[PDB]
Amino acid sequence: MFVKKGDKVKVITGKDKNKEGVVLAAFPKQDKVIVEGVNVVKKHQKPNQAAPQGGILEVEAPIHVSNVMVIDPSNGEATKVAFKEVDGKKVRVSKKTGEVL
RNA sequence: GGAGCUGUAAGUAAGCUAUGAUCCAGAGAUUUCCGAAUGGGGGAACCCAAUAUCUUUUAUAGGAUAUUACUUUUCAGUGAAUACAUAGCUGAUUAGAGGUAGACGCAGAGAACUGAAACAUCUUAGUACCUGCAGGAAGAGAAAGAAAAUUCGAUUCCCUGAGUAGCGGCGAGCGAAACGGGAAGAGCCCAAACCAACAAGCUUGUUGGGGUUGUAGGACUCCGAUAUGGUAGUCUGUUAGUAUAGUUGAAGGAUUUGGAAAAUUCCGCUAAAGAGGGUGAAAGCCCCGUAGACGAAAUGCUGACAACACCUAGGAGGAUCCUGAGUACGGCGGAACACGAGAAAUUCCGUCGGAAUCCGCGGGGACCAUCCCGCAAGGCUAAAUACUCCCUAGUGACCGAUAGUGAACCAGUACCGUGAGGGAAAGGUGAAAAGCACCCCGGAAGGGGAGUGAAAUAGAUCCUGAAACCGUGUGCCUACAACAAGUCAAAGCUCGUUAAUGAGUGAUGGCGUGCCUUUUGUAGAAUGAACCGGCGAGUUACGAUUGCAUGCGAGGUUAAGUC
RNA sequence: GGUAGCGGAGAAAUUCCAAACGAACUUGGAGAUAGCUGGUUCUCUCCGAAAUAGCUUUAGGGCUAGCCUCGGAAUUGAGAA
RNA sequence: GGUGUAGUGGUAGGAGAGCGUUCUAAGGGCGUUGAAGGUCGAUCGUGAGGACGGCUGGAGCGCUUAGAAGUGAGAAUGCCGGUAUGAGUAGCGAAAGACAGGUGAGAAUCCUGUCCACCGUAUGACUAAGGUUUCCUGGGGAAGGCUCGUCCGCCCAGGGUUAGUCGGGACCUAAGCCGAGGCCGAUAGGCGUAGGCGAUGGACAACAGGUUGAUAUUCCUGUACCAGUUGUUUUUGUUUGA
RNA sequence: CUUCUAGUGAGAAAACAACUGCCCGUACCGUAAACCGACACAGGUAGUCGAGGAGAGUAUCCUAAGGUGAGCGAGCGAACU
RNA sequence: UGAAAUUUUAGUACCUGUGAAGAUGCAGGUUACCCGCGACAGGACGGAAAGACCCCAUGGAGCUUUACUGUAGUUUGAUAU
Ligand SMILES: [K+]
Ligand SMILES: [K+]
Ligand SMILES: [K+]
Ligand SMILES: [K+]
Ligand SMILES: [K+]
Ligand SMILES: [K+]
Ligand SMILES: [K+]
Ligand SMILES: [K+]
Ligand SMILES: [K+]
Ligand SMILES: [K+]
Ligand SMILES: [K+]
Ligand SMILES: [K+]
Ligand SMILES: [K+]
Ligand SMILES: [K+]
Ligand SMILES: [K+]
Ligand SMILES: [K+]
Ligand SMILES: [K+]
Ligand SMILES: [K+]
Ligand SMILES: [K+]
Ligand SMILES: [K+]
Ligand SMILES: [K+]
Ligand SMILES: [K+]
Ligand SMILES: [K+]
Ligand SMILES: [K+]
Ligand SMILES: [K+]
Ligand SMILES: [K+]
Ligand SMILES: [K+]
Ligand SMILES: [K+]
Ligand SMILES: [K+]
Ligand SMILES: [K+]
Ligand SMILES: [K+]
Ligand SMILES: [K+]
Ligand SMILES: [Mg+2]
Ligand SMILES: [Mg+2]
Ligand SMILES: [Mg+2]
Ligand SMILES: [Mg+2]
Ligand SMILES: [Mg+2]
Ligand SMILES: [Mg+2]
Ligand SMILES: [Mg+2]
Ligand SMILES: [Mg+2]
Ligand SMILES: [Mg+2]
Ligand SMILES: [Mg+2]
Ligand SMILES: [Mg+2]
Ligand SMILES: [Mg+2]
Ligand SMILES: [Mg+2]
Ligand SMILES: [Mg+2]
Ligand SMILES: [Mg+2]
Ligand SMILES: [Mg+2]
Ligand SMILES: [Mg+2]
Ligand SMILES: [Mg+2]
Ligand SMILES: [Mg+2]
Ligand SMILES: [Mg+2]
Ligand SMILES: [Mg+2]
Ligand SMILES: [Mg+2]
Ligand SMILES: [Mg+2]
Ligand SMILES: [Mg+2]
Ligand SMILES: [Mg+2]
Ligand SMILES: [Mg+2]
Ligand SMILES: [Mg+2]
Ligand SMILES: [Mg+2]
Ligand SMILES: [Mg+2]
Ligand SMILES: [Mg+2]
Ligand SMILES: [Mg+2]
Ligand SMILES: [Mg+2]
Ligand SMILES: [Mg+2]
Ligand SMILES: [Mg+2]
Ligand SMILES: [Mg+2]
Ligand SMILES: [Mg+2]
Ligand SMILES: [Mg+2]
Ligand SMILES: [Mg+2]
Ligand SMILES: [Mg+2]
Repeated sequence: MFVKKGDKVKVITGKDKNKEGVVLAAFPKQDKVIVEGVNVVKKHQKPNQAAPQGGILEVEAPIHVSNVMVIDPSNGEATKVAFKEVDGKKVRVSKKTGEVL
């Protein structure tokens, strides 16, 4: 996928539109990704999970990769990603600015 | 290729990964046992060996490795009745077995139902089935031809000839070929005569040279040339390309509704990319892609180049020699030719008889003569043609879960049968499991809250949720009535609609024997339907003919085929 | 263990051959053939029969004619009462 | 378009004109401000049929023109599915059970006890075939059990089959079968010699007791036997040679 | 298996000690609810043992060892079968 | 605990008559308050089996013979070996 673990991304669709967070986990096979503080769900968990209350836990659920855009670290704004080889190494490049990664 | 990964498949647990994992492509290694199965056996996936080497034990037992089936080819050694020998036996060597792709090809053998309105000739049909052999194609193929326009010049396939010529209990039916137009195109090798070498027993076998034909050719004898061209040869190299992974690949933000925007509105932007797919609803500009550009370490495949290899001669004379024998052909009996013995050619098989050979031979649909055409009894040969089990990329006025493959799902499965064999049913929560923590009744199941969700009457028998069938509640009617159940008339009561000279129910009165099929005639005591739902029957191809329509009109029109 | 369907076996009954044997079972030819029975799905408008003759291995089938329907041509109008 | 005249039952069947369904093309549209579909309504047309509104539903679908058909079902003792009727009816598959206690949410049906009753050339004890885990232990009550079930030959989880001597193989053969060469035959193959396979037969060394929840001539105890190897000792033969 | 020689032969035999001896089956049901009958089916299923009194007896009745009370019951005590 | 055959929908009387000639359903008259339970079997030409008897089809099959046409075998001759 064009987005990678640890990236800073902006949500461009969904209830969490315009939010921005770091990518916590990536699932290329599902073409999905998890962004901290994005698409949080209340989950009714029995206490069988080493938590002696079970409770209603809060966890981020994956969102489709197409619904996020990588944040330009140099500019702080979301942008599309091109691929340019720099000094013999292929890297991602911001189409808005040209900055790497 | 660059960040996750340890399948479906969650879960725990333990781990791997920028020292580049998982993943993708080429090559390679390992690849238990059964299975042609092949050391022997055997009720497949098991059992028991011999030989040689190694290994465990003090040693026997035990373990590993290698070889050991049958037949064919070749060689060698041994070796009977029997003397020589052969046969047998031993060893080595060589190449076969079996399966497929339910397809396509060739051949052996080869039905019946059916049609003929019966049936035997005939037709179904040389089809179905069985068997052998194959190749990527096969088969055919280089004239003892087609013709008689005078010519053509291997074969195959297509259009046409033509439903014609013909065949046929002259019935039912079967049914050509040549000419013409096209796809593709290619020609070559022996036997023989003759010469040389070799061995034996002047000829007689092997090898080599020579020769490959019908306007006759070759040998042979003279001359002159030792060239000119070609190939349907090679794991020979070089080169180019291509197949099998990949890389790159433009352009959008807000606004309104909404859980969610791609939808609406407003302004923009890209296009060699507005094919398509996905994304929380319908996206040219979010993602995967698309147009375009680029890319191969390794192995295949193709084409070119070279290399090697192999074919390649002209003219003149005939005196003689050669030019495919148990063959051609004939009788008899069958069969194939559209042609069923018919006047019957031509071709093939079985049996018997049985030629000529260049002044020769065969054919031109009995046969003879003339003329014309050709030269059998030897072999090989690419392309055009046939088919798709498979792999890749696509396409569809093709199906959309009773459809479409039997099989969208762990299907040739479950199940049935001794066996061959027969053969199902079964797709959909939600955008996302966020798959209902906690509480209450209950032993649980299952519910009621409370929560998740936009929606839970989307709660896993989960999208939608029809009808039959069942049940609850009730507006009206019903216990003196004989009812194909309705229809026409109608009081009463109840209710207020697509606002219509309304709706529901209905005491009571009149009339009135279902639907379908098949019948002269059916309410029929003739037939069929238990009910509901789904599925379920004049279609297509090629021809004939008529109507209608269009174009052209004494003209009309192309078929195959090429782009 | 042997005998297999154009067959086997039969102290013989058409008796048995995997719960139906005057010719087993399965697959294929195959969608056998059926002058026979059954079924054949929407609507309205115009018109509207026949159950007869002849022949038929023909009689509950078929063919021609007769009767119906649609289109067309032409007439010194030929039809009906 | 108007007036007039006439006509307008109908099976087989002929002619004409239309409705509706799926899909294709073009144009023009409609849809999370809710499509298709479902359901209700007292709506429109001459007919097949067409709208409109409410509710349900949640993503596709009309309209006009033309085109193509797997294009219309009520019947085929049609096929498949579902559900009725008979009907809370037949049946619940040879026979003896009773009570007390226990367990349990729950007991005629499970466990224990007592009495009673049944079989006893069997309904007892061994075994071959066959079945193939049904055996034991601990749980369970969804489904199966013709009732019930706390229970089971059911379901879940673990566990269980110990051989020189028993049966079979490393032993033998009968019938039958296979069959090197071979004989025969359109193909395929048929038959068959040597040689093998093949028991239901022949040959062959261990028995008693004990032990577990489940195995026992298998494990253990005791005492044996059969075949063989190494070693020690004592014998005796070394080629007129055991 | 026992003999006979043919062949083969330098080592054999006895006692004792120690040691070796492979593969498959082994559960369970088995005149049945576990097999064949679609069923937890009144049928079929080879062989062995199969006691006592009376008795010829494995007949018959009642019993031993041992096993079992049959997988719907409770009432009532009509017709009819 | 829990089926089945059957089943066009049924609010499912009698007599006489009528009718495809043997009516629960049609005509006339008569009878009959509504719903059941236990019994019987006259009818629903009751259910079950597309009658086997009879006829028909230019159907099938098995069998017979001095039906027709063939044919395996058997035999005889010519001919090849
Ligand atoms: K084998
Ligand atoms: K194929
Ligand atoms: K025939
Ligand atoms: K006929
Ligand atoms: K060829
Ligand atoms: K023709
Ligand atoms: K005829
Ligand atoms: K030459
Ligand atoms: K998106
Ligand atoms: K798109
Ligand atoms: K290459
Ligand atoms: K002929
Ligand atoms: K010629
Ligand atoms: K829903
Ligand atoms: K009601
Ligand atoms: K009335
Ligand atoms: K009848
Ligand atoms: K008999
Ligand atoms: K039906
Ligand atoms: K029922
Ligand atoms: K009922
Ligand atoms: K238990
Ligand atoms: K034995
Ligand atoms: K045992
Ligand atoms: K006695
Ligand atoms: K006794
Ligand atoms: K019981
Ligand atoms: K009683
Ligand atoms: K009685
Ligand atoms: K009648
Ligand atoms: K009766
Ligand atoms: K018969
Ligand atoms: Mg083997
Ligand atoms: Mg016929
Ligand atoms: Mg090949
Ligand atoms: Mg792009
Ligand atoms: Mg936009
Ligand atoms: Mg012929
Ligand atoms: Mg001849
Ligand atoms: Mg000739
Ligand atoms: Mg002539
Ligand atoms: Mg000539
Ligand atoms: Mg070719
Ligand atoms: Mg569906
Ligand atoms: Mg299907
Ligand atoms: Mg709903
Ligand atoms: Mg639903
Ligand atoms: Mg009265
Ligand atoms: Mg009253
Ligand atoms: Mg009649
Ligand atoms: Mg009926
Ligand atoms: Mg008789
Ligand atoms: Mg029988
Ligand atoms: Mg046929
Ligand atoms: Mg639709
Ligand atoms: Mg249809
Ligand atoms: Mg129906
Ligand atoms: Mg009753
Ligand atoms: Mg009982
Ligand atoms: Mg007795
Ligand atoms: Mg048990
Ligand atoms: Mg237990
Ligand atoms: Mg029960
Ligand atoms: Mg043999
Ligand atoms: Mg035991
Ligand atoms: Mg035992
Ligand atoms: Mg009368
Ligand atoms: Mg009467
Ligand atoms: Mg009436
Ligand atoms: Mg009857
Ligand atoms: Mg009949």
